[PDB]
Amino acid sequence: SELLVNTKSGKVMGTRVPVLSSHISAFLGIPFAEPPVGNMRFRRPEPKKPWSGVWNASTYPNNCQQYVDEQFPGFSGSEMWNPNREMSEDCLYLNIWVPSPRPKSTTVMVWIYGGGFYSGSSTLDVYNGKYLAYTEEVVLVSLSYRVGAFGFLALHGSQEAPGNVGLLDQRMALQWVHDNIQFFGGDPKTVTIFGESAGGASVGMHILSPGSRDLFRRAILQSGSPNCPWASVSVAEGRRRAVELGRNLNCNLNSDEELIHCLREKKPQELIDVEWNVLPFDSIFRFSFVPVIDGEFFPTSLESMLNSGNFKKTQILLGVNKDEGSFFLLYGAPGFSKDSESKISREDFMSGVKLSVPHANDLGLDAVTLQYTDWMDDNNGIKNRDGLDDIVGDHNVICPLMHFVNKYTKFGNGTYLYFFNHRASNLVWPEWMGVIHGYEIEFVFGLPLVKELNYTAEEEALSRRIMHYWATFAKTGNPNEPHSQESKWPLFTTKEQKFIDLNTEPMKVHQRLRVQMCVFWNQFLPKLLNAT
Ligand SMILES: *[C@@H]1O[C@H](CO)[C@@H](O)[C@H](O)[C@H]1NC(C)=O
Ligand SMILES: *[C@@H]1O[C@H](CO)[C@@H](O)[C@H](O)[C@H]1NC(C)=O
Ligand SMILES: C[C@@H](c1cccc(O)c1)N(C)C
Repeated sequence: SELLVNTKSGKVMGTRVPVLSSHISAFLGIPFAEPPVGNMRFRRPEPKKPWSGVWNASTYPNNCQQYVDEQFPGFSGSEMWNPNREMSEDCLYLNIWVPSPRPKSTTVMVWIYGGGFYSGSSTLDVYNGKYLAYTEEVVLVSLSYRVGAFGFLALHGSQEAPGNVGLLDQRMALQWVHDNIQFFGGDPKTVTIFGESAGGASVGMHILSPGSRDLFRRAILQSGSPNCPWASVSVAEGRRRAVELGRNLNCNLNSDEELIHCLREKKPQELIDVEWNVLPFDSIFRFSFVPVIDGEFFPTSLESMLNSGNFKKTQILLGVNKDEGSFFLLYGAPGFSKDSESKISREDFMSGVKLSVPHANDLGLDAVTLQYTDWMDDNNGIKNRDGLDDIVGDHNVICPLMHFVNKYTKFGNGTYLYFFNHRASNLVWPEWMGVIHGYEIEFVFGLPLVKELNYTAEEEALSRRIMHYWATFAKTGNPNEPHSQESKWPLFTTKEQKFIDLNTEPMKVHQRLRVQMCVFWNQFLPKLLNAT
């Protein structure tokens, strides 16, 4: 039966789901690792022991343990990201949407969700891959991994909690796709891993990690790169935060074994309840447990790797949104409210730049402010607000990505860059947040197609363009149709620096995406902070 597939791990029973008045197969909740429960907490992922009998892969699995967002109870704009499945440490599973009839060897796309490495679920609605699988005729796989301390606590040196296990969970899923996607009609030699936010950063991290390069063909990163200031930490920092977490639950801190044991005896929600008390600074866009530069998963500093071309060469398709910062200021910076225009004062503006650039000393905070302030109108609430919005976005998403892309292209086999700047017509967040972090996702997964979602005709059009770009890129290594009569997406070159818009208007090509502010963020401020 089309809904029955035999994989090296065992047989699997899927289900037929309806999609835009048609149907495709869906194998939901396939296990790709042994449940990281019990003494395996913090440990590296172990291969899911094969099973005999048919596995019911007709419904979604549990979502890993994670901090749920209760900032706006009932608000759909914030809960569409909260887990919609019973949380559980036993969450390592993957989902595959398969066209019908089943292909024989089509392009495959594995999706890695975002969430600041402390949250994320493959079962969210905007992550439903039936529309993409169906529309572009591709086998869509969305994996999952351990977020938070559960997947990132890092006591370097120990084998019980080495760290980066979350990324290992990911790789394990990628290996399972390499080894079995063929039985689902997928071409294991044409897998394109794509993610957003922490997911995009992850993608870049597999491109950098030798132990992963061999497991995928192409790569797509959205609103995030491996070198983002929040994506990784040093073993030292990671260790420090581990102890702090332990100290928060009154753990014996005499040895790693003493500490690790204590953390394993704590219920999941106990670690979650104090997770945020470990950060080193009062800051915005910073998460407790994230990938550490251990020397293993990451041979050396991400920068030297980038500089020495020590990374998988291939084609990549990445980009950012116009208002990345807005979401983190609403949640932490003083002055922003979900229900107001959030006009910011010079007092609060300053406080924002403080939270935004946590590692900066006074001179640094000064440089930033000077660089993002209209002194001919230093008291404009809208300016102070948007300026702050920009700061959070450039520093944390746009500029780090631009560094990456600039460093990669110099060794890559093709680079395509996009600047997504269309605000959905159905967005329920305040107008001031603009093109919000993670809202390009819905167009990538073609939600504008299903009418009951209330998108505009053009928005549906946009979705389809994107979906095709992504798919066509995954299949070929280029987002463009071989011979076409409509708009070429220029290749990004270290010389031209060309890039494109992604909105409901006629796409237009541009150059040097936010160079100005990124020469400051990537080249100046660093020098500044180091000299001082
Ligand atoms: C799992 O499969 C069983 C029969 O094999 C089916 O009745 C059930 O709906 C599926 N998922 C559920 C409800 O747990
Ligand atoms: C990609 O690699 C192929 C073969 O190695 C080469 O012919 C082509 O010019 C490369 N393209 C880019 C953009 O580097
Ligand atoms: C909170 C989170 C987020 C919020 C909204 C959409 C996303 O994809 C991710 N950041 C921190 C990674």
